[PDB]
Amino acid sequence: TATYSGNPFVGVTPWANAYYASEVSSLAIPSLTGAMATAAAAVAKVPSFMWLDTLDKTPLMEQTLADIRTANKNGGNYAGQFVVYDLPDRDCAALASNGEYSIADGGVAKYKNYIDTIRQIVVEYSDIRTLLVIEPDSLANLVTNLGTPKCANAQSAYLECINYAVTQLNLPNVAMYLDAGHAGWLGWPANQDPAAQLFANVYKNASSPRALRGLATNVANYNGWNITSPPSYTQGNAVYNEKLYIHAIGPLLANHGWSNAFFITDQGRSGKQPTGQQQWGDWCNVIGTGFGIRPSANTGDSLLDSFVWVKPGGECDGTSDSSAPRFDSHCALPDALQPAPQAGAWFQAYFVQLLTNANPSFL
Ligand SMILES: CO[C@@H]1O[C@H](CO)[C@@H](O[C@@H]2O[C@H](CO)[C@@H](S[C@@H]3O[C@H](CO)[C@@H](O[C@@H]4O[C@H](CO)[C@@H](O)[C@H](O)[C@H]4O)[C@H](O)[C@H]3O)[C@H](O)[C@H]2O)[C@H](O)[C@H]1O
Ligand SMILES: *[C@@H]1O[C@H](CO)[C@@H](O)[C@H](O)[C@H]1NC(C)=O
Ligand SMILES: *[C@@H]1O[C@H](CO)[C@@H](O)[C@H](O)[C@H]1NC(C)=O
Ligand SMILES: *[C@H]1O[C@H](CO)[C@@H](O)[C@H](O)[C@@H]1O
Ligand SMILES: *[C@H]1O[C@H](CO)[C@@H](O)[C@H](O)[C@@H]1O
Ligand SMILES: *[C@H]1O[C@H](CO)[C@@H](O)[C@H](O)[C@@H]1O
Ligand SMILES: *[C@H]1O[C@H](CO)[C@@H](O)[C@H](O)[C@@H]1O
Ligand SMILES: *[C@H]1O[C@H](CO)[C@@H](O)[C@H](O)[C@@H]1O
Ligand SMILES: *[C@H]1O[C@H](CO)[C@@H](O)[C@H](O)[C@@H]1O
Ligand SMILES: *[C@H]1O[C@H](CO)[C@@H](O)[C@H](O)[C@@H]1O
Repeated sequence: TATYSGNPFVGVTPWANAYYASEVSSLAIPSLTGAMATAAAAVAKVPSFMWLDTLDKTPLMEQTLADIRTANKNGGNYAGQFVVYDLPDRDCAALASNGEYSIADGGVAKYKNYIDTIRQIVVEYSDIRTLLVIEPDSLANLVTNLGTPKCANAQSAYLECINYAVTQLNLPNVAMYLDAGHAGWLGWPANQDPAAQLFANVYKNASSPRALRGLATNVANYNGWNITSPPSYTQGNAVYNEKLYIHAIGPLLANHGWSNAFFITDQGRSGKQPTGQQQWGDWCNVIGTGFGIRPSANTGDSLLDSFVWVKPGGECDGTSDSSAPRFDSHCALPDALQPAPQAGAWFQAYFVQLLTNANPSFL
């Protein structure tokens, strides 16, 4: 069993999965040449999280873990990185949810079934340290979007499902980080305490799971970790980067019963600041972005366990095709790169944008 004490990112090396590497090497590289083609090959070596966005994706988790075990037998000392993302009525505030399960149709029961598959894999592979991000774009909606019917009506289901997940996946080789939106979402002073209270309640309600290390921020977003100047779109919010956000909500977590909570922040698309966002709330395939700070535990900051790449750069946020199912108007805005494919599908021009504007640079 891959047990640990303190920062779960220390003493191991994040595994760069074959799934993403295949996308870059087979979907991106054949389209590139020279310096760009060579720089792209390097991107595939940067470890990023594998999303378990459907039940059909679970066999891929075992395969990935099987690969890691093989590597670790040869002294690899690698850790798996996955995202649990299949809540019923998922993305309640989104103008189009791609979730396969729905509350009305036995969604909660199907979610628990999904979690059971995952626990058995983790139990089977207890020898591998597994780092997980728990349900992005879920609890954050319950803080600011209860005005939206779907979100208000998904509350109990979200909390029950999240509870089942954190308790069932509370194992010695596991480290879970609950998604907590980002500075532009829950960072605003007015949302700080309410948000901190909800996360603290999830922790305590789950019997303070030892495997629940803390929270994940900026997942699939573009905020800078420590930028020194407030971009125009953050006007009014003193908390304009992720460092300020975790340092503001951290003590509040402690005030509400959850002490020793740490964080991980996505920087996979935070390399260029300011971004091309015309409005902070614009989240779909944002123009003017690049790969950011590389995954590492050497954060020079007490509260941040590690810089991570959760949302895999190159995989689309949503389609700009207005006739397509699940079309979200946010993906057709002037600050969104178009034309864009279905969410999760490979978006070549975006990968190229990210690679071109990368910092640290790959070229
Ligand atoms: C003004 O504040 C804003 O508030 C709104 C809430 O009303 C926030 O909007 C939300 O932003 C979220 C990101 O910050 C996105 S998440 C979005 O959808 C999913 C979940 O991350 C991602 O797609 C999935 O990607 C996986 C990996 O590529 C795939 O495996 C999977 O198949 C895909 O579905 C996508 O990349 C994300 O962009 C919410 O959708 C949105 O409502 C806003 O952030 C605040 O600023
Ligand atoms: C606590 O866990 C139970 C599990 O049945 C769940 O239904 C409930 O919503 C949770 N409460 C909170 C505040 O998370
Ligand atoms: C922000 O963090 C990165 C990585 O830790 C570091 O290289 C950079 O110097 C930091 N910038 C500031 C202003 O602290
Ligand atoms: C599990 O056990 C190992 C033994 O090496 C420890 O190093 C780890 O901290 C955890 O307690
Ligand atoms: C994980 O693996 C890397 C090699 O890529 C090491 O440098 C690190 O110390 C850890 O063993
Ligand atoms: C490797 O895997 C990626 C992701 O599924 C594919 O897009 C590619 O065609 C290859 O099978
Ligand atoms: C996909 O495959 C190519 C060629 O083998 C690599 O260069 C890249 O790093 C990724 O693994
Ligand atoms: C990307 O996928 C292709 C098949 O579509 C492979 O041939 C290649 O090695 C990489 O895995
Ligand atoms: C890689 O990107 C090129 C565009 O430069 C495409 O033509 C190709 O089909 C692949 O998507
Ligand atoms: C990038 O550079 C590599 C060698 O470093 C080449 O093999 C490739 O063709 C591209 O020019």
